[PDB]
Amino acid sequence: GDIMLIILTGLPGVGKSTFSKNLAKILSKNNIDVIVLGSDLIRESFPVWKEKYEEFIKKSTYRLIDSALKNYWVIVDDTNYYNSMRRDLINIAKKYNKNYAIIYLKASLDVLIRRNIERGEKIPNEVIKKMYEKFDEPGKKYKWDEPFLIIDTTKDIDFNEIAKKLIEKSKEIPKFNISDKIDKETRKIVSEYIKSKKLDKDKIKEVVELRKEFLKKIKKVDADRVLKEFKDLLNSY
Amino acid sequence: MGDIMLIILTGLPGVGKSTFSKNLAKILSKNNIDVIVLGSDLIRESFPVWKEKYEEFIKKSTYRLIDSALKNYWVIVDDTNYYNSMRRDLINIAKKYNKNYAIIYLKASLDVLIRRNIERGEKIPNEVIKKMYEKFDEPGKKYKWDEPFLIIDTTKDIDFNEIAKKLIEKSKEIPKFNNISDKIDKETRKIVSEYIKSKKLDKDKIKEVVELRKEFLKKIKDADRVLKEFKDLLNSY
Repeated sequence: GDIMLIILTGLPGVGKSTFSKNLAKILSKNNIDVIVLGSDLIRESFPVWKEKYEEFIKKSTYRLIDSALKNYWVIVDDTNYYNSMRRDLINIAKKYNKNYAIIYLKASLDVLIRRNIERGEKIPNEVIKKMYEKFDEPGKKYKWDEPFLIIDTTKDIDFNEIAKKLIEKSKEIPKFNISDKIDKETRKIVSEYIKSKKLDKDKIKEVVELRKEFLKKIKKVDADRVLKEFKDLLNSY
Repeated sequence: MGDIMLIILTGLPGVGKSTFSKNLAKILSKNNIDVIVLGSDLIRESFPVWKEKYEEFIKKSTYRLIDSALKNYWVIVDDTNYYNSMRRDLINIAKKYNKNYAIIYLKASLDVLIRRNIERGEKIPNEVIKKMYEKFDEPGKKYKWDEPFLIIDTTKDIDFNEIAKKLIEKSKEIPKFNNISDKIDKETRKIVSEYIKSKKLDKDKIKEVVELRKEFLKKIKDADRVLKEFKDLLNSY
């Protein structure tokens, strides 16, 4: 065949966008029509963040991918923290019978951190640390979730060999959560609050731990009201 | 508490549409309006290279984004919108969901456009900006539906409280409502611009190519056939 979906996954700061641009270039250098899409395209088109935009950001991103994927290779440049997000993207490929490859980028928690620091700490370092401790690496649960490539971003990377490999893969016949949303959105709300209320490092820790305690209770439901309650808690606190 | 409005920008490259979009988005979201800025560049620049063949995909996708967004948010459309056919299409999306719209024409003198272009690296040859300035028809020239809500001289200061105020008044009121020639006029310019650049053409060579273009549009008055032949023409020339 000749159209393929490339799904990136890995923590913020790990180098997913830089990778996407290098990959896209080498692919295009080989006459491959490819587009890089990720949720930030849509999310950052708003002047502000608000929890309620997320639904339309999610859906718009999938709409773009779905639609792009009939004509072009697509590199998805998102965190894709949860295996259910990776499932969603895979089902897009399934729908049109396109091949896919999950490419897992990784780095030491120390590298991610300084990257964040270099980025202006728009995401709080403590959130990233929290994110890292809690990241289940892809395919530790589902066959279909297994990375085609694991790539160490603090080691040299061979985009030719990657291209060459993806292109062979493309010509093969493809073979084929509410709690995720509360986890994802409460993290985001926390981040927003922290930078908006320009919290100090002691309030930062307290708030991250507030979330922790609060999630413990919620496991032991309706996503939407759970998130509203969470904002109230943050306020009350 | 209020209603939804389509905001259509128009005006030559370098006029400031993009910086205006953010200031406007910023001030409307301070009045608690939900607003998103959408431009064709969001999709176009998601490709690693430009190809004329992507343009139908870029256009459609931008329309689908705008269309979906107008069901929940104000939209500011950040594009050139050089052709009144284009502003019509945008308007039909507002017509589709019965929303108000407001066309906002940003203007400036040639010399300023040229400086802004030079100031951004001349990613578009000055000669194309110049030709675009001579040939631009400013809106409302022919239809009532096409007249600017605001004309904005980006060379003087902008009172954004004043603009938001009238747009909010406008949103509350009750609403009242050849493509192939433009597509050919459009793509041959984009092509002409890609050639100068990629082949580092010199000054007089650039002048030649421009006159070449208008001589070609003379004669030809099927879009993809004509675009391929224009392409053959450039190369042989």
